[PDB]
Order: sequence, then structure tokens, then C-alpha cells
Amino acid sequence: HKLLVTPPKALLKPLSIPNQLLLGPGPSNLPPRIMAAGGLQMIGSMSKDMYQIMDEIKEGIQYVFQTRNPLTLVISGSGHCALEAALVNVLEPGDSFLVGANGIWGQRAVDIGERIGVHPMTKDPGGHYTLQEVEEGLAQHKPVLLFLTHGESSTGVLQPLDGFGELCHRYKCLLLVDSVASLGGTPLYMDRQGIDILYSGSQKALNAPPGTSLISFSDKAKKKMYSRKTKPFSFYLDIKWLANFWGCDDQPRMYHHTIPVISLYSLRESLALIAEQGLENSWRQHREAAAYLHGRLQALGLQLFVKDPALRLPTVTTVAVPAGYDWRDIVSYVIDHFDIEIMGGLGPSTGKVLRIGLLGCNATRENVDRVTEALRAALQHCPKK
Amino acid sequence: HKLLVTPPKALLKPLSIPNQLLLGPGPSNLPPRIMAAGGLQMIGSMSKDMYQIMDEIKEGIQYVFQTRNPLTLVISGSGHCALEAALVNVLEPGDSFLVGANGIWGQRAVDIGERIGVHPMTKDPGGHYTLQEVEEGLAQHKPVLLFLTHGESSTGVLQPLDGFGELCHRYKCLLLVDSVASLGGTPLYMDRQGIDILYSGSQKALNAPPGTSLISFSDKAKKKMYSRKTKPFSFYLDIKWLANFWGCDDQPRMYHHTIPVISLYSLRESLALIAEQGLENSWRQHREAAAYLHGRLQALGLQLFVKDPALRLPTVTTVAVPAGYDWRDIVSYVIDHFDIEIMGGLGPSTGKVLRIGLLGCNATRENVDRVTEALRAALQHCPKK
Ligand SMILES: *Cc1c(COP(=O)(O)O)cnc(C)c1O
Ligand SMILES: *Cc1c(COP(=O)(O)O)cnc(C)c1O
Repeated sequence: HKLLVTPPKALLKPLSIPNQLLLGPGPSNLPPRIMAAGGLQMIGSMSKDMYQIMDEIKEGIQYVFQTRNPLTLVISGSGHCALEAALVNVLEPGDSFLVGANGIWGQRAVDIGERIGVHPMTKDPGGHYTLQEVEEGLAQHKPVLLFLTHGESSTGVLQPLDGFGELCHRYKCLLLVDSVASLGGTPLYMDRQGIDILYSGSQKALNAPPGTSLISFSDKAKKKMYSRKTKPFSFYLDIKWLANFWGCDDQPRMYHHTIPVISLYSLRESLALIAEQGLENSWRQHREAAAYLHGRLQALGLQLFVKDPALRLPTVTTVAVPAGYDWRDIVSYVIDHFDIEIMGGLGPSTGKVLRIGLLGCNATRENVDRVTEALRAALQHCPKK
Repeated sequence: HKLLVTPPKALLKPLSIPNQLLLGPGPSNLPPRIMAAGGLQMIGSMSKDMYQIMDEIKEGIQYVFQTRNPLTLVISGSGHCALEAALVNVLEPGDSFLVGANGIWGQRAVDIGERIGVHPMTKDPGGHYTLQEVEEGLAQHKPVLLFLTHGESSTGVLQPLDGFGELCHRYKCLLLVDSVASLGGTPLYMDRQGIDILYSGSQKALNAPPGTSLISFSDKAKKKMYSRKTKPFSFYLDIKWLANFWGCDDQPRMYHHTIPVISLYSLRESLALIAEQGLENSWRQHREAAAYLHGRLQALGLQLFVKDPALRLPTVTTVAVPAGYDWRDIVSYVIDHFDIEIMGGLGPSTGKVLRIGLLGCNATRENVDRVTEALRAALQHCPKK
């Protein structure tokens, strides 16, 4: 007759969160202004004010992406969810998709592609793709879309994109780019680089809480989407509905799903923040911090996974795991003795490296100092064969 | 040579949000404790502390759902996203899905079902489904899964579920229930009612910000999922990955996607809140407010769309639009002159009704007072043929 479950004891306690300095590939710490944004009251998801904040975020995405694409908006999901929305609306079953698979991300792009109806232009962690090699790929399969990771956060590789725009439009192919870890930390120009679909996450250099993602479509990728004959497998990610709600259409905004309002307040303020600083300074800040961090690490004796500075993702550095060390001890030592988070590999780079992230408000010399003296400490106290 | 887009002027201004009393079908206003949760700093998405908060939320979902299902967790998306995750992992292409389509929600369930590979047991806004009629449906198509809306927020209909558990297990059919608008506001017992998949939203009676959703699978629906031969079209919604991250497996938590950490802090506190109050009181609060509100409205002259109190969703009441009135004026009048939000129809009920929502901390006599004197005012000042 009764209620099977009783109120959980743990919930009857107060929520208590540790203070951790997030210096890994994401999420990153939140500036005071973003936290304040997080604690505001709620407004109607379809109110005139919500739309206004929505338009500002759009102008915000056009600026950080550097595009004028009308089809620009926020995906109410994390990084993956933006990738998936990209693929599920552009790729129609059996389409030939060439994938720059040199990190867990390309790996993820294949999986999604397979699942929805693919050519694994494979590499090894640490490698990138030459303008040369992609023609070779565009050659055989003449795919309708190519996938490239700008900032490969699982390997630390910064991937060059100048020209590819054309090398793809050449073969009547759409260019899809992942700038989840690169946005705000290295130069990127969607239009001038002829990228067709660009997506990014909110919790990396932008310092917004995780859960939302940014996306933009060129008139080219747009036309393919509005004239496919199949309806994309997903309703939650349907750009036709999505675009209309975000005001990208000629029609009145129609109810699709309830946007994550509080997260939008936060994303808006994080876009305001980089708009006040300016992309060029943010680019200079990250480059400088990444340079400082590289110096210190080599001084500690560790060597950089990515041999060649031009190919090093400023926002995420991949150090090679030291000699007779179990990386796990190092990571544990740092979070245990200094309250600092840093990671190990991910996918192909698993156990081969340590990843140190420098993002937005955390990409400072001060934190490079802290993670250096943390790492050094680990190095002298952690077991060693 | 330059940057095409310049920092948006609007973003250079401070974020300013109006104070609105949200009394429509969602989202709802946030108690002080949830807002505080929203403004906390970030922690690692895979830290031991994040997992602890994750387990508490799980215990939290088992309690509000009233189940012990190990396969219980949060979907990093809104209500739809939980429905979609439900359907995309249970239904395999060409499966026969019987859908209680009596509101925009069944409508949504068909669309998703079609998109992924369906029997529209149609009704009219205001109607519900008799234990009788579903056998008739389970009869013809002998579908592997049935979809039922517990709280139809677009029509105001509270749908009875006692027995259906069996009337479905009878025909070897899985029972899928939508308790996005009913959870916390009317009695629901997942196990005792033999529901197989139950999902709810975070922004309705729970008073958490929108963007996350709750889901639970019975051992039955679980087995079908872990032994389908096709991989679900979605990677972001793959329960195999999802379950593992949420600690429902025998394996170490493996990185899938970055959970919306800040939103989880808030959802945890909103679960703590109802755990302190108790489901039975929350059920009593909403029933009582809905009763008070019904009285007042009929006193104002308006009539209730749903004729029969037993079928009236406490959390969302559907009033019929009055005589020579343009509903739009009424809704505008209320948000314009009293800062209060209430809605009109949605889908099948479009323009036929007004929807007044009573949710969680907003389901009070005080707010019933406010929306009554708001509505009355509208009634005397808005145009009338
Ligand atoms: C972190 C990261 C992702 C994943 O974003 P999520 O929000 O965790 O799904 C995707 N791509 C790149 C390059 C990343 O660094
Ligand atoms: C509001 C509502 C939904 C939609 O939830 P979203 O988070 O806006 O996608 C689904 N079902 C019911 C019964 C609802 O009331």
C-alpha cells in the first residue's frame, strides 16, 4: 500500500562542492560574471526578452566564428550534440563522408556517420592532414562532406585549415570543422576560410558552463539541408525546426523544445566577455600562456608530445608521460595534493600522455606557475621504476 | 585582411532580465535555493565529487519515480530529448509502436517513431484512453511498445495508468510513459504500475532550470535495449554509453560526453527539495491549488475545457477561450499589465484554450489569487465582439 522508496538520506544533506582549479581539456572554471549569470531567476522560454537574449547570442556566435551566416544558433546539448546535429542534417543515408580521423574526435565522427548511413582517412595520434592528402581522399570517394578537427584536444595537434575551404568546394564537397577546443584560443575565420559548418563547445575557452554548443551553416550547407528528401532521424536536432525557433526563418517562431534558458544567460555573458576583450587579444593571451607553459615543462624534464610548435594546440598541451611513471599517480597526486585537475590520454592517446589545458580566464602565467610546481612535486614524490 | 565582424554593440551592454511570474505550462520560476545552486563554481565532469552528486540525483530519481531500476539517470537534454532517447533505444526500425496521440505529445511521439522506423491511436484534444481501447490497439498491431502521456500539458487531461502495466505486459508489450508535467503534481508509481520506461522534465513541478530530463528503464525494457542488433541512430543518446557513465554498469565510468555540471547542481537541489517536502505533500499541495484555481475561474465566468474533475491535470489547467475574445489579447494583457505569463493552446488545442500552470513552488493559493485578478482585469479591458 505504501511508497516503496523513502526520501534519500544523502539528499537531506546540503550540497557541498570542492574548490578545484580546472586545468585539463575541459570543462574550465567560471569567471565571477558567468556564475552570477547562472544564479538569475527564470523568464519565459518564448518571451520577447528571451528572444532578445537569443539574438544577442547569435550576433555573439557570428563574431567569434567570424561569419554572417543567417543560419547561426545554439544547440541545446554538449559538443557531441552539435557534431551529431551537423552530421544528421547534412549527411543523408549512404553519402560518403571523408573523416579526418587523427583523434578520438574523428573516431566519433565515423561512429555517428555509420549510425546514420563513410571513409576513415586514418592517421596516428600526433599527426595532422596535409592539403595534399585531402585531395587524395576527395579523389577516390568524392564525398559530399569532409570532417576536420581544428583543435584536436585528445592529441594537442593544431590543424591548419587555410585553403581546405577551396580544396573541398573544388570537389563539390562541404567542409565541416570542429572548433570546440580551438575557438577563442587560436585564429579561425569561418567565411574567409570557406568552412561550411562550424561548431564549438561552451565550456572550453569561452568559460561557460557545459551543456550548450554553437553552430553555423554556410548558404551552401544550408541549401543541402533544406532540400534533402529524407527527414533527419532526429527531431530534437532538426535544423528546420531549430532554425525557425532561433529566428533564422521568414516565419514566426514556433515552439520546438524548451531551450536551456539559464544556460543561455551564462553563454550570453561569456560571449559578452570575449567581445569586450576582442578575439585578437584572446588569441594573443592563449599563445603567450601556451609558450610560457611549454618552457617550464621542458625545464622540468618532460617532453612535448607534439614535436613542432606550429602544430601545438595552445588551448590543450599534450606532454609525454615520463619514463618509469604510472601517469595515474601523477594525475592523482596533482588533484589530491594541490586541488588541480589535469588529465591523461583520451581515445588513441590513452596512457601515452598527460593533457594540460589553458582556457579563457584560466590561460594565465599564474596558473602555469601553479601547475608547474604541482607537476614538479608529483615528479619527485610519485613512484618510479 | 581584417576581421569581418566587429564586437556586437548589444553584447557590450549588461545582461538585464525582467521579473516575470511564470504561471504557464513551463518553464516555472526557481526557488532561492535552486538559483544559489546555479551560481556555484565548476568542478571536474569526471571527478569523484561529480560522481557523488550523480549518484544522489539517481537516488533522487528513484524516489520521485518510485522505482529501484538500476537503469536510472539524467538525459543531458530537454523533455523531447528524453522521449527521443527512449524511442531511439527501444524501437528498432519497423517495430510497430502504438501511440496514445491525444495531445501534441503523442503527435511528437509519432514523428520521432516514423523518423527512426507506427500506429496513431488518435483521439481529440480533451480525450483520454480507456483500458478498453488500448487492448483494441494492442490487438491489431501487437506493437512492441506503447506510448502514453500521463500529464497532457497541451490539453489539461490527467491520464489514468493503473492496470495498463499489465494490459501491455499481457501482449508482450512495453509501456512508455511521459510524466513531464505530472511528476510531483499527481501520484505516480513506476514499479507498482508496471511502467517500463518513465521520463520527466526538470523545469515543471520540480522547479529546476530547463535543459535536463529524467529517465528510468525496467529490467524488461533494459533487456530489449541490450540485445538489439542495430546500433541506435544516435550516439549522444546511446543508453549503453549513457548507462555506463551514470554508473549503472559493472564497468569503470568511461568518458562519453561532458555532462551539464551546473545544471546537475540545480537538479540535485530540486530533488533534495521535494525529498524534504515528501511526494505525498507535494501531491496534496498541487491538488488543493488546482481545486482553488478551478473555483475562482468558474466564478469569473470562464469554463473549464476538461469537463470532469477526475480527468483534470492539477499542474496544467485548460480553460476554454471566452466568447467574443481574441485569446492573444488576454495573454498579452496579463504579461503586459501584471508581468504574469500564461499561454494559449499548443498543437491540437491551439487557440481553443488558455493554459494556466501550477507548479512546485508556484502552485500556491497566493498565485492563484494573482492570476485570478489578472484574468478578471483582462476580461473587462480586452476587446470583445
Ligand atoms: C571537449 C571536446 C569535444 C566534446 O565536447 P562535449 O561537450 O564534452 O560533448 C568535442 N571536440 C573537441 C575538439 C573537444 O575538445
Ligand atoms: C513541457 C512538456 C514536454 C516538453 O518538455 P521540453 O523540455 O520543452 O522538450 C514534454 N511532455 C510534456 C507532458 C510536457 O508538459
